[PDB]
Amino acid sequence: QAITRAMADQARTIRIPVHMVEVINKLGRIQRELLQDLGREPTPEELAKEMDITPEKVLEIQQYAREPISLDQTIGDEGDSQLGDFIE
DNA sequence: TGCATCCGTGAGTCGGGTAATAACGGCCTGTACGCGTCCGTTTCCGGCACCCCAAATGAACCGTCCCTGGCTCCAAGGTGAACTCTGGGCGACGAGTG
Repeated sequence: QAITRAMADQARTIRIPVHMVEVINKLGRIQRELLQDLGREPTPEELAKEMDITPEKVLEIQQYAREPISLDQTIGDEGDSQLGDFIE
């Protein structure tokens, strides 16, 4: 319990409440299970049916689950400049 | 007292973005939102106290901008001649014509 709560609290750069972290992980787990079962990636409608929640909420959770990227990571093929040099 | 062992220095210029795992009830509340009722506001129909206001309704009105009277006082129209081309008619004479 302590490890999972701390993971949900401090895992991501943008804090996500545990109530949303739990559903994010559940959606991902059963999505991978459905992909394994079917042989093809489950569709958003199928994922919504499995969640017993609306596809709009499924898509909102999916876009919420995204994580930020480093502004200082090398963007070129070699090491020449960072992503922070390409943002206005 | 060297000696290897890091240890840290430095080494040129104008295609983009890629991912895990067991986690799951159950209860509290905090702020935003929704429901029902109630009341000051303001917004619009109507009336005289009258405030009158006015183009529209009666004059003159008289100077001026229209008529009539007639009187002229002059230049256009009508009247001659003769005359100087303008022209018609006429006579003379010949050399190609018969």
